[PDB]
Amino acid sequence: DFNGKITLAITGASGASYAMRLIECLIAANYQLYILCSSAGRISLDTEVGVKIPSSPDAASKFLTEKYQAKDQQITVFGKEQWFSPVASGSSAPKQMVVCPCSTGTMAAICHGMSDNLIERAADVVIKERGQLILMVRETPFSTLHLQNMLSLSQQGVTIMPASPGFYHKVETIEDLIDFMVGRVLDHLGIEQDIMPRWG
Amino acid sequence: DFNGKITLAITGASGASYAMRLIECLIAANYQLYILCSSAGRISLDTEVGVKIPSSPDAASKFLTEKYQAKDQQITVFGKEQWFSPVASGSSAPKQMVVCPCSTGTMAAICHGMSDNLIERAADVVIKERGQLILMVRETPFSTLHLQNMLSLSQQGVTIMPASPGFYHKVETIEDLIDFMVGRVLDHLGIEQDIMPRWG
Amino acid sequence: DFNGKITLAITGASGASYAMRLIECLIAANYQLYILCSSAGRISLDTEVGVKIPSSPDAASKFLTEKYQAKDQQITVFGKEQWFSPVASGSSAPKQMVVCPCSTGTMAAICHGMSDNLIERAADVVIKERGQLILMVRETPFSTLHLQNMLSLSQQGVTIMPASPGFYHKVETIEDLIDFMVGRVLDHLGIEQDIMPRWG
Amino acid sequence: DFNGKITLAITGASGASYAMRLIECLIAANYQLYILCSSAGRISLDTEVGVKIPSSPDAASKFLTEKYQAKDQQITVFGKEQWFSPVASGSSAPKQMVVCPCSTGTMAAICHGMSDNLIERAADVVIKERGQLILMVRETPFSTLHLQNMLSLSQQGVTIMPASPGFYHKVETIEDLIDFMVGRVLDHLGIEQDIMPRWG
Amino acid sequence: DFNGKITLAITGASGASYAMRLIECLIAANYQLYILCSSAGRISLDTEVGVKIPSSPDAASKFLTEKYQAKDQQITVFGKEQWFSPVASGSSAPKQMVVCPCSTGTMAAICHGMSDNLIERAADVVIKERGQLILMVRETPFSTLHLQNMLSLSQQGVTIMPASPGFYHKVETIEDLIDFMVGRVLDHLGIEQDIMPRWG
Amino acid sequence: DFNGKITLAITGASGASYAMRLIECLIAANYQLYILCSSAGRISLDTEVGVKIPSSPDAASKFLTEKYQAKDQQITVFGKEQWFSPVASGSSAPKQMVVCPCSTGTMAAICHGMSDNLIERAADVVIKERGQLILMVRETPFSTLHLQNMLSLSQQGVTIMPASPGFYHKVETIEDLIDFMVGRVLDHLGIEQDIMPRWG
Amino acid sequence: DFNGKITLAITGASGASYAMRLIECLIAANYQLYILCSSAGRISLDTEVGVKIPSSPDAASKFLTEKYQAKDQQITVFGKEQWFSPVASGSSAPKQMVVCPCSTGTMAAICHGMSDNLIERAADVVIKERGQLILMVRETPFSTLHLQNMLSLSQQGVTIMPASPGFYHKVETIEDLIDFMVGRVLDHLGIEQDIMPRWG
Amino acid sequence: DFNGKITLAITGASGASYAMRLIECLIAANYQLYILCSSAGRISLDTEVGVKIPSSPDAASKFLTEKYQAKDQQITVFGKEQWFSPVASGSSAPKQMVVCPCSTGTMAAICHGMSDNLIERAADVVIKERGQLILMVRETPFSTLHLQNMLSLSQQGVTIMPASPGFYHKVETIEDLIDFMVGRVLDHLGIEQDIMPRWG
Amino acid sequence: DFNGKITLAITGASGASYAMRLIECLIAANYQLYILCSSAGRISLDTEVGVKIPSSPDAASKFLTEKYQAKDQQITVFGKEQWFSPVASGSSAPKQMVVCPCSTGTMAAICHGMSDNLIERAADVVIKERGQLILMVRETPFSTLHLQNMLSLSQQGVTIMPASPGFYHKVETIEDLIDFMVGRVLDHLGIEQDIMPRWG
Amino acid sequence: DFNGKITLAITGASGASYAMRLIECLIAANYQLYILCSSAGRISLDTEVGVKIPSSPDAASKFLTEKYQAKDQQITVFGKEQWFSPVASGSSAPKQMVVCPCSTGTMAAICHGMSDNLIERAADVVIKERGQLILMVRETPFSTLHLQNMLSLSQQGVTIMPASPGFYHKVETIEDLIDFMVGRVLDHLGIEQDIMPRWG
Repeated sequence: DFNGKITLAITGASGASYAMRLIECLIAANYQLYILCSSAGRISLDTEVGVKIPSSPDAASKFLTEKYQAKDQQITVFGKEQWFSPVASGSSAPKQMVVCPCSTGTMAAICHGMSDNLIERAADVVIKERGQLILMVRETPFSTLHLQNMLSLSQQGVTIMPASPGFYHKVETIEDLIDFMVGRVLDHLGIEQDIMPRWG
Repeated sequence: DFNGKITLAITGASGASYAMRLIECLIAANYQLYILCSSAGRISLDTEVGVKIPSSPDAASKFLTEKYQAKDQQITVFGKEQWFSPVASGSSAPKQMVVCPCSTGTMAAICHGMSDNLIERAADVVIKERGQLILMVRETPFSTLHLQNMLSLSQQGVTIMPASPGFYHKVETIEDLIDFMVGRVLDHLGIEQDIMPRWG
Repeated sequence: DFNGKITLAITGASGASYAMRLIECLIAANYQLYILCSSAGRISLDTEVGVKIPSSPDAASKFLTEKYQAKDQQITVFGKEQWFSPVASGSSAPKQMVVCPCSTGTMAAICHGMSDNLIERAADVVIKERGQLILMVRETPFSTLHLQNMLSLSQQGVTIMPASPGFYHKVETIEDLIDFMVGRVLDHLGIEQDIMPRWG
Repeated sequence: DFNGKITLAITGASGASYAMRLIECLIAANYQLYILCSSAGRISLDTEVGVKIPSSPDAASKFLTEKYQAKDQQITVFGKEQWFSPVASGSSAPKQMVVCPCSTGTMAAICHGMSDNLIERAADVVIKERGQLILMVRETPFSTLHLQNMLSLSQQGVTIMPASPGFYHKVETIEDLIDFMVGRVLDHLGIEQDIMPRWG
Repeated sequence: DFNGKITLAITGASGASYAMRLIECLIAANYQLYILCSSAGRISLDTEVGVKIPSSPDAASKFLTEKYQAKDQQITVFGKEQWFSPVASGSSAPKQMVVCPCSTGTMAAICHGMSDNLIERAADVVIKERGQLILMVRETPFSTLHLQNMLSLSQQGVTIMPASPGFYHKVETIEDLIDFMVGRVLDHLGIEQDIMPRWG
Repeated sequence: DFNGKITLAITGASGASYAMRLIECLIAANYQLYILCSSAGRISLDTEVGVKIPSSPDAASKFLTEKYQAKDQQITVFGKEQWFSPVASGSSAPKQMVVCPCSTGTMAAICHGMSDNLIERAADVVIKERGQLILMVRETPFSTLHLQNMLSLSQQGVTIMPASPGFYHKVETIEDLIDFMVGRVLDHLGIEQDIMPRWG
Repeated sequence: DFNGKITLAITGASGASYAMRLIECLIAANYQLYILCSSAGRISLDTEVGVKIPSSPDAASKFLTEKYQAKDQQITVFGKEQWFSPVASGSSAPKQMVVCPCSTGTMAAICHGMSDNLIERAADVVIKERGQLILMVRETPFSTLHLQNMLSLSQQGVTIMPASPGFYHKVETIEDLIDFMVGRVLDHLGIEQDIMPRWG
Repeated sequence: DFNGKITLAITGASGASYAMRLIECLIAANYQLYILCSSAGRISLDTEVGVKIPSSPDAASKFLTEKYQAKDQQITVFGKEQWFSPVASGSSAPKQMVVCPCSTGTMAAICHGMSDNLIERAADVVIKERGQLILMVRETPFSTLHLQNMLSLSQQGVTIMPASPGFYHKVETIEDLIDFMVGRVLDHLGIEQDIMPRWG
Repeated sequence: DFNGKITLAITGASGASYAMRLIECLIAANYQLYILCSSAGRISLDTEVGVKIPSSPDAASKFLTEKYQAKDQQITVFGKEQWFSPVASGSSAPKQMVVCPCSTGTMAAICHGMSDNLIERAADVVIKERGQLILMVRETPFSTLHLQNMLSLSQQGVTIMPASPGFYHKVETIEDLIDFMVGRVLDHLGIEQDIMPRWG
Repeated sequence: DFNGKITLAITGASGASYAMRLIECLIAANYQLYILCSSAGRISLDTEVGVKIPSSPDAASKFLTEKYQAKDQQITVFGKEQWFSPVASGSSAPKQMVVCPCSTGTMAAICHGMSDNLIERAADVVIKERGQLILMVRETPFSTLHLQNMLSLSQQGVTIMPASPGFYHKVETIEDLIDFMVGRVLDHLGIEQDIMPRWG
């Protein structure tokens, strides 16, 4: 008895911390998560935050389940070519999906409809079902070609959310900046920011 | 005998720290600066970082000169409607200009050619002279209309550089993230990153 | 314990009566209102309907509160440059906003992302959050440039609702025509037309 | 010896009163009128204002002639498929045509060149002769597709005049609002507003 | 008993002399003028040609009336926010308007429909009434964004007339070059060049 | 040992004086010039400024060499169909070319890639090599079709520089206006304005 | 044993003679014809050339069969709403269709995919099967909207063939002008012009 | 004392008879004509109708003057490169110009702004002055590229009038078909069809 | 009794050898050729391969006939302004045309519909008849404007075939590279590569 | 102490010889090279020119170093998924990159921002840093879709340089044709052609 199901995709764009905080807040918000991680996403998590997700999808699910202390079936990891997954079909796919962080190469593939891996096929499905797809892009600067990619998607209802946190405080901390972006994701997903737990 | 002249514009987009670090690095790089600050830019600097720029352009120049310990004529502040300034003419305007941070409302005015204040007129001049204009946008998400604004400018040679720093370290610090963006500005300006001084 | 929060903006386009009836119906529907009025909006209200809104935002809130007999905190007026207001941030801004009536100059500024006053910044925020923005345009004829403005916004999900009431009765009255437009606003906002009170 | 010839088309868009006042003012201005009324236009006139135009074009001409007390040949009604009419040819068609009110379905047909009835063929002719076609649209809101229709026509020189009267008075009356729109039609047609007669 | 009414707007684009000669020729042609001058327009007139227009609209009207020796009511100056002026309404606005000279920032505002001052609202009105608006642009070079602005307006029937006089003589004089542009304005307005008086 | 090589093209657009002053300043700046003159360019030079360029390219080179007192090989004129010239090849063509003045017919041919004479082929070459092409257009008004031509070229990196000099002085002289445009050309070419010699 | 099957549609555009000569030449070329005639097409044939096609499709087939002396099954007329006809299906429809003459209203319907009668559905079918559709337009002038219609179709492979015969002779005759257009149709259909029989 | 001045251009598109009838009707209507004929136009007139226009512009003027019995100065022929002609300047050029007939190659040059001969420069001038240019195109079929050419011009206010006469009679004659097109030209020029003289 | 008729055009783009090999293979394939050569095409043939085509079209036909040993009427050369040629009419023009090699200036003229010489008129004819036009472009790099030219033509069915031979062998020879391109032309023309004769 | 750093990418498009000559000339010009080779690039080098690059990046660097006799660190090969390479970051990536030869599939991926291998990520980086990317395309013909790809990139500043060498000599050799293209690459890179060594 979860409050919703969300697809979470993690790519390699140097914003692993955002992804990890997102998952924590979504677990606390009592949502069911289907988690997809690219090759580069996995390696980013290790390098940036020391989280070593097993490549085996079963052992990966168990791993995140214990990390975050999640409920039975609350977290399921699917593999990069596991095309039988619920996220690959209009029928069983969550109506909300976040790509956090999102590389411009993945964003481009999504823009053009390439569907060369599970992340890209899941996004394609959310778009054809007129669901809610949030791409938390992490790249700078933005070339002309990537703005044309972004513009396309945006016109088609996808939320382009660059990881560009504001500095709203007098002494800013890395936790404020991560939460700035994560609370705005939750805001877009319709989930209350009051459920976000303490960092300490 | 400075190495170059650059126009620096500061708007209110919650990224004051980036602007302050930029100025420091540009002073250290031995460039001449012409500094423009919007109303909201001034108030942002006070709130976010406790820098209280006098509104008087003369007293403002002196103020930043002492703050950063700059050379005679190294820093000159111009006022929001001082249309006689060197930045308002093709003849005397620096060929490089950075807007750091850049609100989307200022970016929109620049995109459409509005020139309603000195920041917008200076940008307009850099664009017609086919100079180098770098807009360090700080906003999220990016609406469709603002991506169309960004795309226009980008197609016209303006560098759209969202303030989206990468997390390249194992324990990230607010100084790494500021420098991530500032070193990339300097990279685009053709200035060596080796001149950036210590934070302590 | 209100049923919702809505932003109401009033510009000068000669349709003050529509705005005044809207507010009445929204108060009766038990919504919380954040009210923005441009310079020309204020002067329009005086000329067209003899409503003299104090320019002071506090005294303006009190004034409308007594006029319409609203609940504590049910009506708050914000000032044209009060950038700290809840409507200027994605986090705290109502997800529904109506501009009633809407000048084409304000509509143009919104279309292009100009954000030169609080009305324009509030609209910009509703659009980037993919909220519901209803512009009740009052202008005729519609130039080519203003149709391109309207078309842009419409494509981006904004409801362009010209103040073009139908004549559905045998003896039409000015109250029928105002309500024609106001009931259609309420229809779009998802509020029941049965709550609209008697004119007498 | 009339001052001009104008084509007047009436569709069903709930603005019959505007059409009836227009005809009165044009008769008083001493113009020759060729009147076209769609099926829905006829039924609108009955419902909204109790004017029962005979479907027979001859008896319809006589009827309006007596209603408005017009001069011999001052008013001629043509039928929905009478393709031999002067309005269906470049040679004999008035150079000014007003569609009052104008449904969006008729406007769409005109935009796309469909010419499926006499109204649409007459408009097509005014457009190819680079005459003056005024469409007094009565619809709200304006969908995206209908703004693209409007924009096309406007770019091609057609005057899109939504029936969106302004409230310029202290106690507005239904007669002021009708005249607001009708005087603006006359303004566009180059006819003096001083000839508009009293309502009483 | 004047031959016509024209709106004349003067902006700051360094072409004050053209404006002053235009007014002289239009007075001599016996037209009624409504004159609008921006802030920068006023300061340009002082600097470039020593004409010090009082900012008070009444004293400004009187001033130009005596300067040029014009007939009662032949010249009326309106103020930058006097929104009750005849030029701000479709009903009473001249069907011909010249902006001489025209800054690109004003041209941009007109292109996008901004209407932030009386000049921009007057232009907006001429465009929606399908009048004749002549923009005598004075700027070089023309950026890409400003050509897109110009192209829009031109497509919408506005005459883009850069102040680019030809050198048609063997010894050219500053008076020949001013008249080159002014006679071409008069040519577009349908006024005879034979009425232009002697410079001496 | 010249400081650079530039291609200079002269067309018939009534701005011969600008061309003649340009050449003088470029000779003084110690650049090597390759000069192209159209049929109408030659006749313009005679009529407007009494410079009678021999049509023979050899005698034309000698002629300008003596006129301006240039160094051996400093000035070479090529003929309208001499397709073996260095300006007709990517390999040997200067990377900077100015068309001064530039007719709209030549500009159109350049925009569309027509290459029907040497001027048009030289421009085509500068554009494909991504060199610097400056078109000093002299025409007014600018039709819609010519703005589309200009816009194309501008988007493709060509500097559209209408001959629209500003009036920056209190008593303007024809020499100030010529230099206004010529100093701005030199500004774009990266050549110091301090080298421009006295007129007397 | 015919050489091919062609669909022939006749609309009302005042070019009945062309249609009648086409049919004659196609019968002589030994093609099988499926003939469609609109309401206005039928009336045009009577008025312009005294050919009174019965509205009954069976009696119409017999009628044309005797007129032109055609072979059993060589000519079959289908009715305006007979949706079971072979021309309404991809499977059984001729791959070549000519609309001769073609009204702009029919052309518009075809351009937009309206399929409101058999002519329009047959054309729609030829286009989706990537067959050969030839529209012999007869209209002048061509409005902007109708050129956009024509351009669309042309881009999509439809042959826009205005009935604009050339005057290639010294004494031109109405028969030369009809044949000019008909021989060019046959040229496009791949049928030899040598089979066209004598007029006398 | 003529009623107007018109520019008439004749190209080679096989419609010489139309041109010759036009001139006759315009002479009878008492207009002043400036006549331009291309190389191919001249040869077309000889071949198609036995009119041998001398290539010398003076002897050509005299020739047409006697042919049509025109008044002193009523007909003046200008030569293909006589750039001093009144039709080559905004100041002295007729505001109405007809190209009859018009080749698609000339139309293309006009569309793109090429101005390679006097016909093309005259058209360019009418377009920049926002005059009335009527192109009586004679070509079939219309390729895609030529419809894009036509569409451009049409959007820019040029009347594309293919030589596609209707068959409005029971026995059509070559004179009816020529007049069909010529009366429609006169209709567009605002000249009464009653002045067209007898053929016999 | 030839197998087909093809139009071959040779321009100056430094690829004369390709043209000469093409002709040889087409003669061997037993096709009838109509050969067009521009001014620059002729000079290219002399310089690059020592083939001196007489400018006289009759002597040129005879010359190529003997060179290649062709059959009576197998090769006919037409002159650059011989407008009576079969290639200038829809009726008699080959349905296949190759421009080998093709300059970008000729390609541009074809793209825009200029038809200023016989090559350009022949191409225009193949395009309007929806024939097969193959442009073997020889230019590098490809500017933006020339890619827009190429893209247009390609979209309109023209085969853009840059002369970019592949290196498919271990020791490549100039004959392999010529044939690479020529066999691909023949492939597109539907002619068997087995008929290509030995080089020796 | 090299003169510059360049990224060289080799794909499979049958132009291996060009790549090998490029490397030689760049080594001789004393530039530092970072070399990327696709799977198909490697196999092309073996087949076409017998160069067997080891797939191991270290052994590949050593191999090319000895082949060309390069200086320590002068040549470094990176592997197809080695994402830590200097070419994958804005900070350390050469500002000049050549893809020689370039397949259309790689070009398409670059156009759309796909970044699926190191070549595509390196190009993406040069484009976002507004560096110099030269694509030496080798393909014929160019489909419509690939011209749209090329056009995009070109508009965004990428140099599309088809491998289309000119035949500038009397007896052409395969070495002349390779150098034609390689000298033009060096020309674009700003490197002197005088440093290119002898083939023998």
